[PDB]
Amino acid sequence: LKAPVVVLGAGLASVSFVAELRQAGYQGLITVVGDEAERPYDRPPLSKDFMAHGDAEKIRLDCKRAPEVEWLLGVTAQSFDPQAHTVALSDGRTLPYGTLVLATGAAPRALPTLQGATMPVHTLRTLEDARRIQAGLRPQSRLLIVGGGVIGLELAATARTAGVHVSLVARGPRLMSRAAPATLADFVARYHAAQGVDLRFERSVTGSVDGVVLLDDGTRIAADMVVVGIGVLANDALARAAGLACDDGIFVDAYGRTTCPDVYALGDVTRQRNPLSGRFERIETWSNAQNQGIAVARHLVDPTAPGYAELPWYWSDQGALRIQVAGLASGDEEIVRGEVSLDAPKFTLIELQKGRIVGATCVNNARDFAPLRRLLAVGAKPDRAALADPATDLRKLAA
Amino acid sequence: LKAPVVVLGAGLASVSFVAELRQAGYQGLITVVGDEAERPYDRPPLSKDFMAHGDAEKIRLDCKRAPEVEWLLGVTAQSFDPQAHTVALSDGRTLPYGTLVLATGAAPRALPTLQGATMPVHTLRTLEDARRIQAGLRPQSRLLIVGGGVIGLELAATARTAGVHVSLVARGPRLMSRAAPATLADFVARYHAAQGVDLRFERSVTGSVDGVVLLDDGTRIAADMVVVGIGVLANDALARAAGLACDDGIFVDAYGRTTCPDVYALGDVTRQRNPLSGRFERIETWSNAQNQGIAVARHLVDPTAPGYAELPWYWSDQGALRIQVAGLASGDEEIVRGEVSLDAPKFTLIELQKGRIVGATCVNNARDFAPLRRLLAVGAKPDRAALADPATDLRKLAA
Ligand SMILES: Cc1cc2nc3c(=O)[nH]c(=O)nc-3n(C[C@H](O)[C@H](O)[C@H](O)COP(=O)(O)OP(=O)(O)OC[C@H]3O[C@@H](n4cnc5c(N)ncnc54)[C@H](O)[C@@H]3O)c2cc1C
Ligand SMILES: Cc1cc2nc3c(=O)[nH]c(=O)nc-3n(C[C@H](O)[C@H](O)[C@H](O)COP(=O)(O)OP(=O)(O)OC[C@H]3O[C@@H](n4cnc5c(N)ncnc54)[C@H](O)[C@@H]3O)c2cc1C
Repeated sequence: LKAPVVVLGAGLASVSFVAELRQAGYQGLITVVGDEAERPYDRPPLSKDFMAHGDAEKIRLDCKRAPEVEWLLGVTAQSFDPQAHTVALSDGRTLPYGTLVLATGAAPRALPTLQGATMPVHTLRTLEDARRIQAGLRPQSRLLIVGGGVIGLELAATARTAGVHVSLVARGPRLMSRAAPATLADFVARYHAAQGVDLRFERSVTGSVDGVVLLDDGTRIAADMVVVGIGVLANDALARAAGLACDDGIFVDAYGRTTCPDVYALGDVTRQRNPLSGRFERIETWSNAQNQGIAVARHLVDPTAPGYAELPWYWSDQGALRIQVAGLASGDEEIVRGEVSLDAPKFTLIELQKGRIVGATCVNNARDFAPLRRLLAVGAKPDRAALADPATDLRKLAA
Repeated sequence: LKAPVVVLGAGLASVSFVAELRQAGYQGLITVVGDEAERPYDRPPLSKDFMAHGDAEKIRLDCKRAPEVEWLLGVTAQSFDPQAHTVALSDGRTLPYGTLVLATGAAPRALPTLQGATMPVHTLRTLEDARRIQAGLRPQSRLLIVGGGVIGLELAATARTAGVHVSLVARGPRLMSRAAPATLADFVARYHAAQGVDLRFERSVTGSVDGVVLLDDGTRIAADMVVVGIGVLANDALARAAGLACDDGIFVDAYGRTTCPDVYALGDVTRQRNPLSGRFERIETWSNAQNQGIAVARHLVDPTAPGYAELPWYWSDQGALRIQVAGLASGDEEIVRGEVSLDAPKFTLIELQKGRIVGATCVNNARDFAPLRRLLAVGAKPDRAALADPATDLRKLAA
């Protein structure tokens, strides 16, 4: 940890990192470069309460635990010179660094077939996106969502609640194909269909003509607006130009180190080891952004601290469904606690592999999620009869 | 480049690296730790001329361009401490380093279903392997090869030439599924079948009982020996224990840097960027081992030198077929020069993507391979009619 510290990106990973540096005792310079001209803010409400109620001051991140930080907002880092230890800024200035931290996140993938579209086509990543989408969302408007991931599904629910007609097109046979058990994905499709969402599976957008979208089955969908939610690409251009190892994401170890000396990376921009699968993955969760940022900062200030070691997990609020998912989506067995029903959904899934818990899902059952994450952390092998038995208290079992 | 240099592994990548360091002007200490008790040697003849003629002194690597290097042969590096800058050796000694280079290659994957086998089951990676296989290869013996990659196919040809009966089982629908155009793979299967190889596609080994192997179709194959050739796994255990980013291979950039300061890696043990596909891959070719080793050494001694930048290519000698393959296995078009026939095989394949050459194959046509690799290097977009026209001289076109 050499002063001064420069962080590129001012999202959740960056804020969490700089707050931890200060909390851990580092008092040297910290400068954060953020290309969006916005007080740092959290993204999950953009698909939900913000989309619905429109108050950005309710979604700002608290920078109080990060005192004495200069935030250069509305400024883009254009390049860095890892030999000179400098960063070049879009406003003409240069910053020196002892330690450089890349926390530039990821940007939505565009749909090549809609490139020359002449109807409103947005992605949903920023406050500016959400404001723009919000302003086109009249009741009885027709919204088409492309992609079956959680963001599109979160927006789908918010739109329906407002009285918007929603169609959703996904190229695969199921929703949430990334990091969700099949049982959950099937149920989530059932729920949204019952709420009026017109689901089209195994279809792709082939193009569009004057307010209508075309599909690979040769059919059409007309809509007042398309929101594309087909995943994101790491914002790793600076790393790539400077010679760091990247592949849709900057490779880092558990200390956040890149292959370039004195340059670290964290958050959505990184490809990192998933301790459960043992494979490198770009882990794009809110918990990762915060916890990896904290872990990397902690180890920078105190090198005796361990590397980042958390197992991955996320939540997704989709209307009446409060979904929580931890670990791997499947193993050699799934245990289902409770009934899987649209009549007051509440259930828990437990994925095991050779008797060890490797994943868990709670739907409207937050009480069980915390003890399951603890059991998951230690690779617990509880009695599967007890795990199934609804009499069993998961909290107590977690001892 | 801080002295002293320690290299772990004494295979082709290591030898090529240390020879380049010396050639480039570095005169400080170099110590190489090699777990095999063998004068450093080249592996390709093990499936061919060595298997057939048995003279290991014809396959030693020339260490002459690497003067003043201490080679610790028959010694295993057990761990390294990247803070202390030391390596712990199996013989009880410790080596200090300024710069550590991991060139530990890869080891054959074992077949879990043959774990408790009670018939001879070998892999083919080392001189010791080849000697052992050689000694069980009587004419009219029955050899079963598991896996359809090039090493097994090279051995298949060598065995047939000696009068051994050969069966080969591959779990997929084709041979050489890794980095070979389908047209080549189909032809290679045709050739080996015509030479007497009993090919079984889309079958897996489920186990074995008293001299007989069992398959997932419920059938049996009896053999005097099984040689397993189902791919390799990076020897990255030391890197993993020391906290480097690894995933069946140590991630490096074009300078050979790992995520750990003063530790580099090269050769079969690395996952690196393929400039043609733009993705990270473990590139397990002879040309990579030598050329990546040379590039990393060159840049260590002279930091103004460029990073490793070669496009991947390999050859495979399979009996009457002298196969050479460069670049990607497919694009949006394949041009075929010459006829694809078992009657004196000679042909060239050219893979293009948006008019640019992205890959090439020559079978018994080495004359065309060198100009194709040059065209491939610069992303040439030659007239496809000329590329097809056999009147065309590829060498001259390469201007
Ligand atoms: C609509 C929406 C809904 C979500 N809901 C959920 C959810 O239900 N659950 C969940 O787990 N997660 C959800 N997420 C939240 C999410 O996971 C976090 O926002 C994210 O993981 C934070 O990662 P980050 O800080 O690394 O990246 P980012 O938030 O993307 O921050 C990176 C910042 O760096 C900026 N930047 C990039 N390049 C440069 C440069 N050269 N110079 C300066 N600045 C640059 C970027 O523009 C960006 O502002 C949702 C996200 C969105 C968009
Ligand atoms: C049978 C066979 C046929 C082949 N034919 C072809 C071919 O037709 N074309 C082609 O392109 N390639 C072929 N290859 C050749 C090949 O590609 C090269 O051998 C390989 O790519 C060299 O890479 P390397 O130097 O990085 O690794 P290696 O050759 O594996 O060298 C690594 C060495 O490090 C040692 N080591 C590992 N861990 C430790 C430790 N902790 N301490 C000390 N030492 C350690 C290993 O045991 C090994 O000796 C063939 C290989 C084989 C085995």
